[PDB]
Amino acid sequence: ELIKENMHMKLYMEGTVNNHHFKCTSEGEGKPYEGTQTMRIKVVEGGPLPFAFDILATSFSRTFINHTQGIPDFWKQSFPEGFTWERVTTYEDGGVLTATQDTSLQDGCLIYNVKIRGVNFPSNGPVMQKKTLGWEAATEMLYPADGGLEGRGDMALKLVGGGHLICNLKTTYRSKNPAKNLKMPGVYFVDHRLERIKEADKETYVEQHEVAVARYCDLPSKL
Repeated sequence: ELIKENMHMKLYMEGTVNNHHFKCTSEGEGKPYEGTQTMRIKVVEGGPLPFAFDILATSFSRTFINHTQGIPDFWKQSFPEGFTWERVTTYEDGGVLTATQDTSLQDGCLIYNVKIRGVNFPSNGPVMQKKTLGWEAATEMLYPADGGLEGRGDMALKLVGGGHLICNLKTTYRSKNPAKNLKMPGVYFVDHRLERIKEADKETYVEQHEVAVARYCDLPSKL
């Protein structure tokens, strides 16, 4: 198909966090139908970054979600034309990271272009102090709205010394491919496990893995 059992990806990212401008690039592969992917990321401008790379983790891939139980795949269906997402992640200690993403498909490779802005991360907080240790697993809730698809869910950031810092993610997915052509779903969920596999040179190079599965709630129902 357009989306094969193996796919490669390329990414370009520019952003500014607390006044600090940077750029990243990356390349990866995955198995979109098994819901796995790996990305290898390099900071190419503004490095070393004065903030925890972890806050950028979710901005580097919706085509690699394994859809079970017959749930329509909002993302795989949007090709050839692809899709976009817009997100705001709000941290419980004041930090706000907004990101915009275009996903395209050209010459068989998925291309990601990302623009990011973070503001008000507190100076003595663990993001700017670089006292984080990656993300816990998480569940996302998805539902249709105003001609696109909305996601919601909290994530938990692990800290040095133990403990967690929580953020809430609000995401709008919009297909560039005309609505009538995609067969939407109702409410469903996607479980994610995003793990850092390697880093080098104070997070100038980072390798990430994600596995992701879309499913319904399996709990019995009285209705």
